[PDB]
Amino acid sequence: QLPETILGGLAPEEFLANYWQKRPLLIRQALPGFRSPITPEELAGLACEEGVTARLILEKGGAYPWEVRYGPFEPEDFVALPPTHWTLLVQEVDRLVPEVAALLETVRFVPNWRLDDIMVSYAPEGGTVGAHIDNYDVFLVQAWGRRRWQINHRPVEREELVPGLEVRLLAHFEPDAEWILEPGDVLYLPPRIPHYGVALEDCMTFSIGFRAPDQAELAEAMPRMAAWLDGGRRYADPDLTPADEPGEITPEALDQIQALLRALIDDRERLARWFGCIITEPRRGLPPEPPGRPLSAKQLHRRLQQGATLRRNAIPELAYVRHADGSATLFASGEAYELSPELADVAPLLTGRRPLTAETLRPWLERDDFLELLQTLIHSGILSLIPA
Amino acid sequence: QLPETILGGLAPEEFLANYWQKRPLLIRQALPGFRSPITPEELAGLACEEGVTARLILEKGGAYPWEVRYGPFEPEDFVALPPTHWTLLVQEVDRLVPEVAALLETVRFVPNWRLDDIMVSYAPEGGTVGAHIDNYDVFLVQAWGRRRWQINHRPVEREELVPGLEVRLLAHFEPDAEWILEPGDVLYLPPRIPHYGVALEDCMTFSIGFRAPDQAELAEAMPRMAAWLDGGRRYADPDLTPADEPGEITPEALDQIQALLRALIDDRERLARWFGCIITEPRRGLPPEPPGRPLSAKQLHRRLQQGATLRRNAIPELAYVRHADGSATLFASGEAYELSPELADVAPLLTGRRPLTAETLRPWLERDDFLELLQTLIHSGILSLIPA
Ligand SMILES: O=C(O)CNC(=O)c1nc(Cl)c2ccccc2c1O
Ligand SMILES: O=C(O)CNC(=O)c1nc(Cl)c2ccccc2c1O
Ligand SMILES: [Mn+2]
Repeated sequence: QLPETILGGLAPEEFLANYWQKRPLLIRQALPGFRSPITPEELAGLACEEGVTARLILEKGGAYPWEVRYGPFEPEDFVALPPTHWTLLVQEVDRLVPEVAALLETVRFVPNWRLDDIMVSYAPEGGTVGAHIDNYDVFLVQAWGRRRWQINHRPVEREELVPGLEVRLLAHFEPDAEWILEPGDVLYLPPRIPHYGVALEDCMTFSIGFRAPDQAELAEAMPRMAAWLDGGRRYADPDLTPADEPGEITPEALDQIQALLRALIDDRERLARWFGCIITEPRRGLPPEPPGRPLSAKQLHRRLQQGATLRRNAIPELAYVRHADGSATLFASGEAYELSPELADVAPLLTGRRPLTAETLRPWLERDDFLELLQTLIHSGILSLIPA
Repeated sequence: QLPETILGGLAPEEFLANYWQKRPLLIRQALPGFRSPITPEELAGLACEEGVTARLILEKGGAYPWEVRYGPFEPEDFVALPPTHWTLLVQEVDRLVPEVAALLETVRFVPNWRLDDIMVSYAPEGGTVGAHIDNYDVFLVQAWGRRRWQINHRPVEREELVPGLEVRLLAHFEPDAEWILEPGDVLYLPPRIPHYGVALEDCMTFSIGFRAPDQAELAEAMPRMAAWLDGGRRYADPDLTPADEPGEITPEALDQIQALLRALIDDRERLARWFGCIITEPRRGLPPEPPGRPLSAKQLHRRLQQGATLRRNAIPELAYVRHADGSATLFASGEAYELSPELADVAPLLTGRRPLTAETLRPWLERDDFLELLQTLIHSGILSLIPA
């Protein structure tokens, strides 16, 4: 009961060509009839569950203006809140609530790894986070109540911030466009577009967020390259001449260091595996949860061909890569699974849009090595087995 | 007390040309009349200190064959050891005992960053660590007693080890050369030469060890690069097309990822800083230590003119690089200190083999910029101030 995409009457090819990472776009009634599958009471319910990232922001009513209280929480923390001018933000709700993750099937024109999470916000009247920017694309989805969004179509290069407030707040903000959003309305913002939303009543917002790695993150992820190396090439200086100045890291020495790192980076087989892992790795505290009990290959096959379904639990943490051999590597929550060329074409399937069923899986379902793979993915918590 | 180099009759030019990282060399009486500056009980005392890396290896007479016991120890651990066939090994003794670090100024024809540490080992009769190979250059300095070294001139491409011992022991070892070393004798081995050293009496050996980073290590030190990025360039796909298969990490995407990483390696000044910091960073758990009291620039200047000398506490952790604009960066125990072009020539001096006196520092002492630098270097325990 959800449309093929979140773009209304706009085709993805046209949207990507004229708006993606360029300029904001206001889709009216992207999701006709869409109401939040989760309620404010349930959201506050998730905010208490351990391993969850949650923030409470009060523009006023706290000890000081713009106070930020962090999770985890206790049930008592919420009842003693002012009637208005606060807001609750919970991250990776798509990981916790399958019904929310369903929404993620409307943004499959973007590749999986560019997907991050769906954070859900609740806010009584007047609740806000304040005028701010983000370094990532976002689909702002109204799921309850109404929100007044003010934005500036001009992206900001330098972030002029308010001092000492422990929340990224824009000192000077000049809106050129104001909008009132009802449930089903969708506001797309490219990176660095300043936006200021305010709740006109008890409302909820679903923020579909994307991710783009900067150099700093990629550098921090590089120690994982060591996993596939087995040491690798070693610095060698057999043609060493006596050091004029022993403390000098010579230009010839820096040359060889550059060479060693390049050979590392320029190996595409090696680089693909590294990136596939570090980009699907869980970013916060919610890894995949293994099932209750073990499951035999024959039982899976049986249960599967009786109409059972396989569900993807974390699409943003699901990706793959093809190699020159015809082989492929599958990526699920930071881990790599090697696929022979015989199996290489299940990767597009398991990570793609298509429903996982007996009909859909018929081609490989009688191969032993393919059932072992499903068994592994089910036991890891990557795929959930769903009865009919 | 010590010669200019550890090569005796040989010239640094010849050695590096004909032996360094190629052929083993036995230099007899390379250090004439050199006995160890510390005793086995002094060494046992070091092995008891917090943060030190020490090993106790019993070939026999232990709980089982080739038992290894790891420090830090306590004095009790040395009382009930067997009469024979065991060894104590302590790492980074040069950073603990100044008189041992004095040995390091016989190897200054090799650059500083290529130096690792001096490992001191004690053994009664028969004591050894077994036949093994090492991935690094080493000068094996006999500091007390007699030791019988057996080696083999052909390096090992693939090391076949004895299974499950917690010590890396060669299964097959056939020596084609043998010597018995007396105090002052020095044996140089290039990387991956199988050697087997057995003590013929109470023994002390000083292993001057070098370091050469492989690709695995460089990948591991990469996160430090994030210090200078302030974020860096971010991945961007404005001209993205609708994904035929959303789970695929496309070559176009991997190309941009490859570009973002190569930007870090190909910017030479920025790489020079990263490498300087990660190669002078302390390898293990021995933090450089401060002085008992703080010294003003005036005081520092005063004591220097009154005959005080500056001592380099850790030479292997001292280096510098010159930049294109005449500026330089001084590296010390993993920290980078920027030097203006006018001040860029103190770096050879501070890291070099010259003594650090009022005479040698005469041009620089008048500068406030230089004293300020010396203050922090003393403060952090890179340089120790000593009276005449
Ligand atoms: O040579 C002998 O059998 C007796 N010598 C020693 O026991 C002895 N051994 C060592 Cl390792 C040292 C080591 C340093 C200083 C003196 C030593 C010493 O008298
Ligand atoms: O104490 C005894 O009766 C026997 N002890 C030793 O023989 C012995 N004792 C000590 Cl404290 C050391 C201490 C350091 C190195 C060797 C030692 C050694 O062989
Ligand atoms: Mn935002």
